[PDB]
Amino acid sequence: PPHGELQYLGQIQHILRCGVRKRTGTGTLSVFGMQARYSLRDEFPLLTTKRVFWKGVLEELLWFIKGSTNAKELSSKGVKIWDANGSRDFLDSLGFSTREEGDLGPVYGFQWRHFGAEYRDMESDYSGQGVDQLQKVIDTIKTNPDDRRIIMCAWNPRDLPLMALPPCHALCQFYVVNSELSCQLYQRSGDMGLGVPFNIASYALLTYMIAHITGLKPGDFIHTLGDAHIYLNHIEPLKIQLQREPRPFPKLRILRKVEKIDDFKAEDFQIEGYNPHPTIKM
Amino acid sequence: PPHGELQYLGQIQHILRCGVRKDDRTGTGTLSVFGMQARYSLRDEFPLLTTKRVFWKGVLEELLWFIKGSTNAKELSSKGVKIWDANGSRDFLDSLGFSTREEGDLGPVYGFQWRHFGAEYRDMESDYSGQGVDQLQKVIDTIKTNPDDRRIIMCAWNPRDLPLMALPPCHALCQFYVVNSELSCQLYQRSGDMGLGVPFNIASYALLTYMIAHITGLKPGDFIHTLGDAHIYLNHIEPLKIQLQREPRPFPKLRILRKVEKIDDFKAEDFQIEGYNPHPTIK
Repeated sequence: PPHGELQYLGQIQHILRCGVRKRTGTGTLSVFGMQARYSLRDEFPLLTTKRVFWKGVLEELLWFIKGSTNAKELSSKGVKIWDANGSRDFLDSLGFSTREEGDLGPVYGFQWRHFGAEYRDMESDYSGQGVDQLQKVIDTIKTNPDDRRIIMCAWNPRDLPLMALPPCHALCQFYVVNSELSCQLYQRSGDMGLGVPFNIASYALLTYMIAHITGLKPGDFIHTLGDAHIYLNHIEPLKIQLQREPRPFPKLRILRKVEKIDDFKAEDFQIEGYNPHPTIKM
Repeated sequence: PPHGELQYLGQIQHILRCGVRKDDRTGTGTLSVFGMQARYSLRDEFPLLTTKRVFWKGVLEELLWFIKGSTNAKELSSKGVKIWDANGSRDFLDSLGFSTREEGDLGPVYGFQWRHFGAEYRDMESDYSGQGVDQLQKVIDTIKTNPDDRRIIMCAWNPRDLPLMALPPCHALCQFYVVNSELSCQLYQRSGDMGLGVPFNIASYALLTYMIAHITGLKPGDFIHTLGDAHIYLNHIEPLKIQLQREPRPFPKLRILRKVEKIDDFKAEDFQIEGYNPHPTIK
Protein backbone atom coordinates (compact mmCIF):
# COMPACT_ATOMS: atom_id res chain seq x y z
CA PRO A 1 0.00 0.00 0.00
CA PRO A 2 0.94 3.72 -0.52
CA HIS A 3 3.23 5.19 2.15
CA GLY A 4 0.92 6.96 4.58
CA GLU A 5 2.91 10.19 4.59
CA LEU A 6 1.97 10.63 0.96
CA GLN A 7 -1.45 11.79 2.13
CA TYR A 8 -0.17 14.73 4.12
CA LEU A 9 1.94 15.72 1.11
CA GLY A 10 -0.85 14.95 -1.34
CA GLN A 11 -2.74 17.63 0.58
CA ILE A 12 -0.01 20.27 0.53
CA GLN A 13 -0.06 19.99 -3.26
CA HIS A 14 -3.81 20.54 -3.26
CA ILE A 15 -3.60 23.56 -0.92
CA LEU A 16 -1.30 25.11 -3.52
CA ARG A 17 -3.01 23.91 -6.70
CA CYS A 18 -6.46 24.99 -5.45
CA GLY A 19 -5.95 27.14 -2.37
CA VAL A 20 -7.37 30.64 -2.36
CA ARG A 21 -5.42 33.63 -1.10
CA LYS A 22 -6.77 35.53 1.82
CA ARG A 23 -5.26 37.87 12.37
CA THR A 24 -1.80 39.41 11.85
CA GLY A 25 -2.45 38.62 8.18
CA THR A 26 0.81 37.18 6.80
CA GLY A 27 -1.25 35.72 3.97
CA THR A 28 -2.39 32.15 3.49
CA LEU A 29 -3.71 29.68 0.92
CA SER A 30 -6.80 28.06 2.49
CA VAL A 31 -9.02 25.11 1.70
CA PHE A 32 -12.14 23.88 3.44
CA GLY A 33 -12.71 20.23 4.24
CA MET A 34 -10.13 17.48 4.00
CA GLN A 35 -9.61 14.05 5.49
CA ALA A 36 -6.58 11.81 5.77
CA ARG A 37 -6.32 8.31 7.24
CA TYR A 38 -3.09 6.99 8.74
CA SER A 39 -2.50 3.40 9.76
CA LEU A 40 -1.33 2.61 13.30
CA ARG A 41 -0.90 -1.12 12.72
CA ASP A 42 2.77 -1.79 13.43
CA GLU A 43 3.87 1.75 12.69
CA PHE A 44 3.49 5.29 13.97
CA PRO A 45 2.62 8.31 11.74
CA LEU A 46 5.66 10.52 12.47
CA LEU A 47 6.32 12.33 9.18
CA THR A 48 9.82 11.75 7.84
CA THR A 49 10.02 14.33 5.06
CA LYS A 50 10.57 16.79 7.90
CA ARG A 51 11.62 16.14 11.51
CA VAL A 52 8.84 16.32 14.10
CA PHE A 53 9.27 17.62 17.66
CA TRP A 54 8.43 14.28 19.33
CA LYS A 55 9.41 15.42 22.82
CA GLY A 56 6.92 18.26 22.43
CA VAL A 57 4.20 15.86 21.34
CA LEU A 58 4.77 13.34 24.08
CA GLU A 59 5.43 15.86 26.84
CA GLU A 60 2.41 18.03 25.93
CA LEU A 61 -0.02 15.14 25.78
CA LEU A 62 0.94 13.94 29.28
CA TRP A 63 0.37 17.56 30.25
CA PHE A 64 -3.25 17.36 28.99
CA ILE A 65 -3.92 14.08 30.77
CA LYS A 66 -3.09 15.77 34.07
CA GLY A 67 -5.70 18.40 33.27
CA SER A 68 -3.09 21.10 33.73
CA THR A 69 -3.86 24.55 32.34
CA ASN A 70 -0.50 25.96 33.44
CA ALA A 71 1.83 26.83 30.58
CA LYS A 72 4.74 26.74 33.03
CA GLU A 73 4.11 23.15 34.10
CA LEU A 74 4.71 22.18 30.45
CA SER A 75 7.65 24.49 29.81
CA SER A 76 9.48 23.22 32.91
CA LYS A 77 9.84 20.07 30.80
CA GLY A 78 11.64 21.87 28.00
CA VAL A 79 8.62 22.34 25.74
CA LYS A 80 8.09 26.08 25.48
CA ILE A 81 5.32 25.96 22.88
CA TRP A 82 2.54 27.21 25.19
CA ASP A 83 4.54 29.91 26.99
CA ALA A 84 3.73 32.70 24.55
CA ASN A 85 0.02 32.56 25.45
CA GLY A 86 0.96 32.56 29.11
CA SER A 87 3.13 35.69 29.24
CA ARG A 88 1.83 38.50 31.50
CA ASP A 89 1.61 40.68 28.42
CA PHE A 90 -0.65 38.48 26.29
CA LEU A 91 -3.08 37.75 29.12
CA ASP A 92 -3.50 41.52 29.38
CA SER A 93 -4.33 42.05 25.73
CA LEU A 94 -7.30 39.77 26.40
CA GLY A 95 -8.66 41.57 29.47
CA PHE A 96 -7.28 38.91 31.79
CA SER A 97 -5.48 41.12 34.31
CA THR A 98 -6.30 39.34 37.57
CA ARG A 99 -4.88 36.29 35.82
CA GLU A 100 -1.54 34.93 37.05
CA GLU A 101 1.23 34.37 34.52
CA GLY A 102 1.14 30.86 33.06
CA ASP A 103 -2.63 30.52 33.33
CA LEU A 104 -4.14 29.58 29.93
CA GLY A 105 -7.69 29.10 31.19
CA PRO A 106 -10.09 26.21 30.52
CA VAL A 107 -8.04 24.80 27.63
CA TYR A 108 -7.64 21.12 26.60
CA GLY A 109 -6.49 19.80 29.97
CA PHE A 110 -9.48 21.32 31.81
CA GLN A 111 -12.02 20.37 29.12
CA TRP A 112 -10.84 16.74 29.03
CA ARG A 113 -11.30 15.99 32.71
CA HIS A 114 -13.58 18.67 34.12
CA PHE A 115 -15.91 19.56 31.29
CA GLY A 116 -18.67 21.86 32.50
CA ALA A 117 -17.16 22.72 35.87
CA GLU A 118 -16.89 26.46 36.52
CA TYR A 119 -13.34 27.61 35.92
CA ARG A 120 -11.50 29.72 38.49
CA ASP A 121 -7.72 29.46 38.07
CA MET A 122 -5.01 26.91 37.34
CA GLU A 123 -4.40 26.26 41.03
CA SER A 124 -7.95 25.45 42.13
CA ASP A 125 -8.76 21.77 42.59
CA TYR A 126 -11.60 20.63 40.34
CA SER A 127 -11.63 17.05 41.59
CA GLY A 128 -15.08 15.50 41.32
CA GLN A 129 -16.29 18.51 39.35
CA GLY A 130 -17.23 18.38 35.70
CA VAL A 131 -17.18 15.38 33.39
CA ASP A 132 -14.02 13.34 33.08
CA GLN A 133 -14.27 12.66 29.37
CA LEU A 134 -10.91 11.01 28.97
CA GLN A 135 -11.85 8.43 31.61
CA LYS A 136 -15.44 7.95 30.46
CA VAL A 137 -14.05 7.27 27.00
CA ILE A 138 -11.73 4.63 28.33
CA ASP A 139 -14.54 3.11 30.38
CA THR A 140 -16.88 2.86 27.41
CA ILE A 141 -14.22 1.34 25.12
CA LYS A 142 -14.02 -1.40 27.76
CA THR A 143 -17.67 -2.16 28.44
CA ASN A 144 -19.34 -1.32 25.14
CA PRO A 145 -16.73 -1.25 22.37
CA ASP A 146 -19.57 -1.10 19.80
CA ASP A 147 -20.72 2.28 21.09
CA ARG A 148 -20.90 5.07 18.53
CA ARG A 149 -21.15 7.77 21.11
CA ILE A 150 -17.47 7.49 22.21
CA ILE A 151 -16.68 11.16 21.75
CA MET A 152 -14.39 13.60 23.50
CA CYS A 153 -15.13 17.28 22.87
CA ALA A 154 -12.97 20.26 23.88
CA TRP A 155 -15.19 22.91 22.28
CA ASN A 156 -17.15 24.51 25.11
CA PRO A 157 -18.97 27.59 23.72
CA ARG A 158 -19.42 28.77 27.28
CA ASP A 159 -15.71 28.79 28.10
CA LEU A 160 -14.26 30.01 24.78
CA PRO A 161 -14.06 33.66 25.94
CA LEU A 162 -12.05 32.71 29.03
CA MET A 163 -9.51 30.82 26.95
CA ALA A 164 -6.15 32.32 26.05
CA LEU A 165 -6.51 30.48 22.76
CA PRO A 166 -9.49 28.72 21.09
CA PRO A 167 -9.28 24.93 20.50
CA CYS A 168 -8.04 23.68 17.19
CA HIS A 169 -9.27 20.24 18.13
CA ALA A 170 -12.99 20.54 18.40
CA LEU A 171 -13.51 16.84 19.01
CA CYS A 172 -12.41 13.27 18.42
CA GLN A 173 -14.34 9.97 18.23
CA PHE A 174 -13.19 6.45 19.01
CA TYR A 175 -14.18 3.31 17.11
CA VAL A 176 -13.67 -0.31 18.06
CA VAL A 177 -13.97 -3.23 15.64
CA ASN A 178 -12.20 -6.62 15.52
CA SER A 179 -10.18 -5.64 18.61
CA GLU A 180 -8.64 -2.65 16.79
CA LEU A 181 -9.01 0.92 18.15
CA SER A 182 -9.46 3.87 15.85
CA CYS A 183 -9.72 7.57 16.44
CA GLN A 184 -11.02 10.43 14.30
CA LEU A 185 -9.93 13.99 15.03
CA TYR A 186 -11.78 17.00 13.77
CA GLN A 187 -9.50 20.04 13.51
CA ARG A 188 -11.32 23.29 12.79
CA SER A 189 -8.08 24.96 11.74
CA GLY A 190 -4.84 23.36 10.65
CA ASP A 191 -1.50 25.02 9.86
CA MET A 192 -0.20 22.47 7.32
CA GLY A 193 3.28 23.85 7.85
CA LEU A 194 4.08 23.84 11.56
CA GLY A 195 1.05 22.16 13.09
CA VAL A 196 -0.60 19.27 11.32
CA PRO A 197 2.50 17.03 11.60
CA PHE A 198 2.66 17.65 15.37
CA ASN A 199 -1.13 17.10 15.57
CA ILE A 200 -0.99 13.78 13.70
CA ALA A 201 1.62 12.51 16.15
CA SER A 202 -0.27 13.90 19.11
CA TYR A 203 -3.52 12.00 18.46
CA ALA A 204 -1.83 8.84 17.13
CA LEU A 205 0.05 8.73 20.43
CA LEU A 206 -3.20 9.05 22.35
CA THR A 207 -4.73 6.20 20.38
CA TYR A 208 -1.76 3.97 21.31
CA MET A 209 -1.98 4.96 24.95
CA ILE A 210 -5.75 4.32 25.00
CA ALA A 211 -5.49 1.08 23.05
CA HIS A 212 -2.82 -0.08 25.53
CA ILE A 213 -5.01 0.52 28.56
CA THR A 214 -8.16 -0.94 27.00
CA GLY A 215 -6.20 -3.97 25.86
CA LEU A 216 -6.79 -3.34 22.15
CA LYS A 217 -4.58 -2.94 19.10
CA PRO A 218 -4.22 0.41 17.31
CA GLY A 219 -6.01 0.59 13.97
CA ASP A 220 -6.49 3.73 11.88
CA PHE A 221 -6.43 7.44 12.73
CA ILE A 222 -8.65 9.68 10.61
CA HIS A 223 -7.51 13.28 10.53
CA THR A 224 -10.38 15.46 9.40
CA LEU A 225 -9.80 19.12 8.60
CA GLY A 226 -12.07 22.12 8.53
CA ASP A 227 -9.87 24.98 7.39
CA ALA A 228 -6.52 23.70 6.16
CA HIS A 229 -4.10 26.51 5.31
CA ILE A 230 -0.49 27.26 4.36
CA TYR A 231 1.24 30.46 5.48
CA LEU A 232 2.98 32.11 2.51
CA ASN A 233 6.16 32.05 4.63
CA HIS A 234 6.16 28.31 4.07
CA ILE A 235 5.27 28.30 0.39
CA GLU A 236 8.97 27.88 -0.36
CA PRO A 237 10.23 25.48 2.35
CA LEU A 238 7.31 23.11 1.74
CA LYS A 239 7.87 23.33 -2.02
CA ILE A 240 11.26 21.81 -1.18
CA GLN A 241 9.79 19.18 1.17
CA LEU A 242 7.54 17.83 -1.56
CA GLN A 243 10.77 17.01 -3.37
CA ARG A 244 11.82 14.65 -0.57
CA GLU A 245 10.85 10.97 -0.64
CA PRO A 246 8.98 9.55 2.35
CA ARG A 247 11.03 7.09 4.38
CA PRO A 248 9.40 4.13 6.19
CA PHE A 249 7.55 5.25 9.32
CA PRO A 250 9.13 4.51 12.73
CA LYS A 251 7.67 2.34 15.48
CA LEU A 252 6.31 3.24 18.89
CA ARG A 253 6.81 0.99 21.91
CA ILE A 254 5.34 1.08 25.41
CA LEU A 255 8.19 -0.22 27.58
CA ARG A 256 5.86 -1.27 30.41
CA LYS A 257 2.35 -2.43 31.27
CA VAL A 258 0.23 0.43 32.60
CA GLU A 259 -3.19 0.38 34.31
CA LYS A 260 -4.60 3.90 34.47
CA ILE A 261 -4.20 6.57 31.80
CA ASP A 262 -2.64 8.88 34.40
CA ASP A 263 0.10 6.41 35.33
CA PHE A 264 1.77 6.94 31.96
CA LYS A 265 5.21 8.49 32.19
CA ALA A 266 7.50 9.89 29.47
CA GLU A 267 10.12 7.14 29.92
CA ASP A 268 7.42 4.58 29.09
CA PHE A 269 7.68 5.37 25.40
CA GLN A 270 10.29 4.68 22.73
CA ILE A 271 10.51 5.71 19.06
CA GLU A 272 12.57 3.21 17.06
CA GLY A 273 13.62 3.49 13.42
CA TYR A 274 12.91 7.19 13.06
CA ASN A 275 15.00 8.28 10.10
CA PRO A 276 13.75 11.75 9.06
CA HIS A 277 15.25 13.92 6.32
CA PRO A 278 17.52 16.90 7.11
CA THR A 279 16.16 20.19 8.45
CA ILE A 280 16.48 23.43 6.46
CA LYS A 281 14.48 26.38 7.90
CA MET A 282 10.83 26.81 8.98
CA PRO B 1 -19.33 17.44 -14.72
CA PRO B 2 -19.57 14.43 -12.28
CA HIS B 3 -23.00 14.27 -10.62
CA GLY B 4 -23.02 14.96 -6.88
CA GLU B 5 -25.03 11.92 -5.79
CA LEU B 6 -22.21 9.80 -7.19
CA GLN B 7 -20.17 10.82 -4.15
CA TYR B 8 -22.89 9.37 -1.96
CA LEU B 9 -23.41 6.09 -3.80
CA GLY B 10 -19.66 5.82 -3.89
CA GLN B 11 -19.55 5.68 -0.11
CA ILE B 12 -22.18 2.93 -0.18
CA GLN B 13 -19.87 1.13 -2.62
CA HIS B 14 -16.92 1.58 -0.32
CA ILE B 15 -18.86 0.18 2.63
CA LEU B 16 -19.78 -2.87 0.57
CA ARG B 17 -16.27 -3.72 -0.59
CA CYS B 18 -14.35 -2.64 2.54
CA GLY B 19 -16.82 -2.42 5.44
CA VAL B 20 -16.70 -5.00 8.23
CA ARG B 21 -19.45 -6.57 10.35
CA LYS B 22 -20.31 -4.53 13.45
CA ASP B 23 -23.22 -4.80 15.86
CA ASP B 24 -25.41 -1.94 17.00
CA ARG B 25 -27.08 -1.24 20.33
CA THR B 26 -29.69 -3.97 19.81
CA GLY B 27 -27.21 -6.57 18.58
CA THR B 28 -28.22 -6.11 14.96
CA GLY B 29 -25.41 -6.60 12.48
CA THR B 30 -24.25 -3.79 10.24
CA LEU B 31 -21.50 -3.34 7.70
CA SER B 32 -19.32 -0.50 8.97
CA VAL B 33 -16.50 1.89 8.03
CA PHE B 34 -14.97 4.56 10.25
CA GLY B 35 -14.22 7.97 8.82
CA MET B 36 -15.78 9.28 5.62
CA GLN B 37 -16.14 12.58 3.81
CA ALA B 38 -18.23 13.80 0.88
CA ARG B 39 -18.61 17.20 -0.76
CA TYR B 40 -21.84 18.52 -2.29
CA SER B 41 -22.06 21.67 -4.34
CA LEU B 42 -24.94 23.91 -3.21
CA ARG B 43 -24.39 26.22 -6.18
CA ASP B 44 -27.59 26.66 -8.20
CA GLU B 45 -28.85 23.24 -7.11
CA PHE B 46 -29.94 21.54 -3.90
CA PRO B 47 -28.56 18.08 -2.88
CA LEU B 48 -31.79 16.18 -2.31
CA LEU B 49 -30.90 12.58 -3.27
CA THR B 50 -32.84 11.14 -6.20
CA THR B 51 -32.02 7.43 -6.31
CA LYS B 52 -34.56 7.17 -3.44
CA ARG B 53 -37.13 9.74 -2.29
CA VAL B 54 -36.24 11.93 0.70
CA PHE B 55 -38.80 13.13 3.24
CA TRP B 56 -38.43 16.85 2.50
CA LYS B 57 -41.43 17.94 4.57
CA GLY B 58 -39.70 16.30 7.52
CA VAL B 59 -36.35 17.95 6.85
CA LEU B 60 -37.75 21.41 6.40
CA GLU B 61 -40.19 21.23 9.27
CA GLU B 62 -37.64 19.70 11.70
CA LEU B 63 -35.07 22.38 10.90
CA LEU B 64 -37.59 25.14 11.60
CA TRP B 65 -38.29 23.39 14.89
CA PHE B 66 -34.58 23.46 15.88
CA ILE B 67 -34.27 27.21 15.20
CA LYS B 68 -37.09 27.92 17.65
CA GLY B 69 -35.07 26.13 20.31
CA SER B 70 -37.96 23.77 20.92
CA THR B 71 -37.59 20.54 22.87
CA ASN B 72 -41.25 19.58 22.73
CA ALA B 73 -41.88 16.78 20.25
CA LYS B 74 -45.53 17.72 20.21
CA GLU B 75 -44.78 21.06 18.54
CA LEU B 76 -43.19 19.12 15.72
CA SER B 77 -45.79 16.35 15.55
CA SER B 78 -48.46 19.04 15.06
CA LYS B 79 -46.89 19.68 11.63
CA GLY B 80 -46.98 16.18 10.20
CA VAL B 81 -43.47 15.28 11.28
CA LYS B 82 -43.76 12.32 13.65
CA ILE B 83 -40.04 11.51 13.76
CA TRP B 84 -39.59 12.60 17.40
CA ASP B 85 -42.73 11.33 19.08
CA ALA B 86 -41.46 7.92 20.06
CA ASN B 87 -38.65 9.54 22.06
CA GLY B 88 -41.13 11.72 23.91
CA SER B 89 -43.90 9.26 24.75
CA ARG B 90 -45.06 8.62 28.32
CA ASP B 91 -43.68 5.08 28.43
CA PHE B 92 -40.29 5.83 26.88
CA LEU B 93 -39.79 8.72 29.31
CA ASP B 94 -40.58 6.68 32.41
CA SER B 95 -38.19 3.87 31.42
CA LEU B 96 -35.47 6.53 31.38
CA GLY B 97 -36.26 7.83 34.85
CA PHE B 98 -38.00 10.95 33.55
CA SER B 99 -41.35 10.18 35.12
CA THR B 100 -41.69 13.84 36.13
CA ARG B 101 -41.59 15.12 32.56
CA GLU B 102 -44.74 15.93 30.61
CA GLU B 103 -45.33 14.00 27.42
CA GLY B 104 -43.24 15.43 24.60
CA ASP B 105 -40.35 16.74 26.67
CA LEU B 106 -37.24 15.52 24.82
CA GLY B 107 -34.69 17.10 27.13
CA PRO B 108 -31.88 19.49 26.08
CA VAL B 109 -31.72 18.23 22.46
CA TYR B 110 -30.65 20.19 19.36
CA GLY B 111 -33.02 23.17 19.64
CA PHE B 112 -31.81 23.88 23.20
CA GLN B 113 -28.10 23.42 22.48
CA TRP B 114 -28.26 25.78 19.50
CA ARG B 115 -29.98 28.73 21.15
CA HIS B 116 -29.05 28.18 24.83
CA PHE B 117 -25.88 26.15 25.13
CA GLY B 118 -24.85 25.70 28.76
CA ALA B 119 -28.10 27.07 30.10
CA GLU B 120 -29.62 25.13 32.99
CA TYR B 121 -32.42 23.03 31.56
CA ARG B 122 -35.78 22.67 33.31
CA ASP B 123 -38.62 21.67 30.98
CA MET B 124 -39.98 22.27 27.48
CA GLU B 125 -42.06 25.20 28.75
CA SER B 126 -39.45 27.14 30.72
CA ASP B 127 -38.09 30.44 29.45
CA TYR B 128 -34.34 30.45 28.64
CA SER B 129 -33.92 33.99 27.31
CA GLY B 130 -30.46 35.45 27.89
CA GLN B 131 -29.55 32.04 29.23
CA GLY B 132 -26.83 30.07 27.48
CA VAL B 133 -24.89 30.85 24.29
CA ASP B 134 -27.01 31.46 21.17
CA GLN B 135 -24.54 29.65 18.91
CA LEU B 136 -26.85 29.95 15.94
CA GLN B 137 -27.06 33.72 16.06
CA LYS B 138 -23.35 33.91 16.92
CA VAL B 139 -22.63 32.11 13.65
CA ILE B 140 -24.70 34.59 11.68
CA ASP B 141 -23.03 37.48 13.53
CA THR B 142 -19.59 36.17 12.76
CA ILE B 143 -20.29 35.43 9.11
CA LYS B 144 -21.26 39.11 8.82
CA THR B 145 -18.61 40.91 10.84
CA ASN B 146 -15.63 38.60 10.33
CA PRO B 147 -16.20 36.41 7.28
CA ASP B 148 -12.59 35.16 7.26
CA ASP B 149 -12.90 33.84 10.79
CA ARG B 150 -12.22 30.12 11.16
CA ARG B 151 -13.81 29.48 14.53
CA ILE B 152 -17.43 29.64 13.29
CA ILE B 153 -18.56 26.46 15.04
CA MET B 154 -21.96 25.39 16.28
CA CYS B 155 -21.43 22.44 18.65
CA ALA B 156 -24.40 20.34 19.86
CA TRP B 157 -22.34 17.86 21.93
CA ASN B 158 -22.75 18.83 25.55
CA PRO B 159 -21.16 16.20 27.86
CA ARG B 160 -22.94 17.72 30.88
CA ASP B 161 -26.42 17.46 29.35
CA LEU B 162 -26.01 14.11 27.61
CA PRO B 163 -27.65 12.04 30.41
CA LEU B 164 -30.70 14.36 30.37
CA MET B 165 -31.84 13.75 26.82
CA ALA B 166 -33.51 10.93 24.90
CA LEU B 167 -30.36 10.08 22.89
CA PRO B 168 -26.97 11.67 22.13
CA PRO B 169 -26.75 14.27 19.35
CA CYS B 170 -25.98 12.65 16.04
CA HIS B 171 -24.59 15.91 14.61
CA ALA B 172 -21.71 16.56 16.98
CA LEU B 173 -20.83 19.91 15.36
CA CYS B 174 -20.62 21.94 12.16
CA GLN B 175 -18.30 24.67 10.97
CA PHE B 176 -19.01 27.45 8.48
CA TYR B 177 -16.47 28.82 6.01
CA VAL B 178 -16.65 31.92 3.79
CA VAL B 179 -14.65 32.43 0.62
CA ASN B 180 -15.30 34.68 -2.36
CA SER B 181 -18.79 35.54 -1.15
CA GLU B 182 -19.72 31.87 -0.90
CA LEU B 183 -20.79 30.14 2.30
CA SER B 184 -19.55 26.57 2.74
CA CYS B 185 -20.45 24.28 5.62
CA GLN B 186 -19.07 21.09 7.08
CA LEU B 187 -20.98 18.75 9.35
CA TYR B 188 -19.58 16.12 11.62
CA GLN B 189 -21.99 13.22 12.10
CA ARG B 190 -20.70 10.68 14.61
CA SER B 191 -22.99 7.93 13.34
CA GLY B 192 -24.92 7.48 10.12
CA ASP B 193 -27.06 4.85 8.40
CA MET B 194 -26.08 5.41 4.79
CA GLY B 195 -29.40 4.41 3.31
CA LEU B 196 -31.86 5.57 5.94
CA GLY B 197 -30.65 8.77 7.59
CA VAL B 198 -27.61 10.23 5.85
CA PRO B 199 -29.77 11.51 2.94
CA PHE B 200 -32.16 13.31 5.31
CA ASN B 201 -29.11 14.76 7.06
CA ILE B 202 -27.49 16.05 3.86
CA ALA B 203 -30.72 17.94 3.11
CA SER B 204 -30.95 19.41 6.63
CA TYR B 205 -27.63 21.18 6.70
CA ALA B 206 -27.73 21.98 2.98
CA LEU B 207 -30.99 23.81 3.71
CA LEU B 208 -29.50 25.45 6.82
CA THR B 209 -26.52 26.57 4.78
CA TYR B 210 -29.09 28.08 2.39
CA MET B 211 -30.85 29.98 5.13
CA ILE B 212 -27.71 31.36 6.70
CA ALA B 213 -26.45 32.39 3.26
CA HIS B 214 -29.74 34.16 2.56
CA ILE B 215 -29.63 36.11 5.84
CA THR B 216 -25.97 37.08 5.48
CA GLY B 217 -26.51 37.78 1.79
CA LEU B 218 -24.02 35.25 0.46
CA LYS B 219 -24.13 32.46 -2.11
CA PRO B 220 -24.26 28.78 -1.06
CA GLY B 221 -20.87 27.16 -1.68
CA ASP B 222 -20.21 23.57 -0.69
CA PHE B 223 -21.43 21.19 1.95
CA ILE B 224 -18.86 18.79 3.37
CA HIS B 225 -20.43 15.80 5.09
CA THR B 226 -17.91 14.19 7.38
CA LEU B 227 -19.01 10.87 8.87
CA GLY B 228 -17.54 8.94 11.78
CA ASP B 229 -19.32 5.56 11.89
CA ALA B 230 -20.73 5.06 8.40
CA HIS B 231 -22.83 1.89 8.06
CA ILE B 232 -25.69 -0.09 6.52
CA TYR B 233 -27.76 -2.92 8.04
CA LEU B 234 -26.72 -6.32 6.72
CA ASN B 235 -30.33 -7.16 5.80
CA HIS B 236 -30.26 -4.02 3.68
CA ILE B 237 -27.38 -5.13 1.45
CA GLU B 238 -29.50 -6.51 -1.40
CA PRO B 239 -31.97 -3.63 -1.79
CA LEU B 240 -29.06 -1.18 -1.60
CA LYS B 241 -27.25 -2.99 -4.42
CA ILE B 242 -30.31 -2.40 -6.58
CA GLN B 243 -30.37 1.32 -5.78
CA LEU B 244 -26.67 1.55 -6.69
CA GLN B 245 -27.52 0.52 -10.24
CA ARG B 246 -29.92 3.45 -10.53
CA GLU B 247 -28.76 6.55 -12.40
CA PRO B 248 -29.04 9.79 -10.39
CA ARG B 249 -31.23 12.50 -11.83
CA PRO B 250 -30.38 16.21 -11.77
CA PHE B 251 -30.63 17.66 -8.27
CA PRO B 252 -33.68 19.90 -7.86
CA LYS B 253 -33.48 23.60 -7.00
CA LEU B 254 -34.49 25.29 -3.75
CA ARG B 255 -36.04 28.76 -3.77
CA ILE B 256 -36.65 31.31 -1.00
CA LEU B 257 -39.97 32.82 -2.06
CA ARG B 258 -39.64 35.91 0.07
CA LYS B 259 -36.89 37.96 1.61
CA VAL B 260 -36.09 37.02 5.19
CA GLU B 261 -33.68 38.97 7.41
CA LYS B 262 -33.79 37.05 10.71
CA ILE B 263 -33.09 33.32 11.06
CA ASP B 264 -36.14 32.95 13.33
CA ASP B 265 -38.39 34.67 10.81
CA PHE B 266 -38.24 31.77 8.32
CA LYS B 267 -41.55 30.04 7.67
CA ALA B 268 -42.24 26.71 5.96
CA GLU B 269 -44.17 28.51 3.22
CA ASP B 270 -41.02 30.40 2.25
CA PHE B 271 -39.49 27.39 0.54
CA GLN B 272 -39.90 25.61 -2.73
CA ILE B 273 -38.10 22.60 -4.18
CA GLU B 274 -38.64 22.84 -7.91
CA GLY B 275 -37.62 19.98 -10.17
CA TYR B 276 -37.57 17.02 -7.82
CA ASN B 277 -38.16 13.64 -9.48
CA PRO B 278 -36.68 10.69 -7.50
CA HIS B 279 -36.71 7.07 -8.69
CA PRO B 280 -39.58 4.78 -7.54
CA THR B 281 -39.43 2.87 -4.24
CA ILE B 282 -37.34 -0.32 -4.05
CA LYS B 283 -37.41 -3.47 -1.87
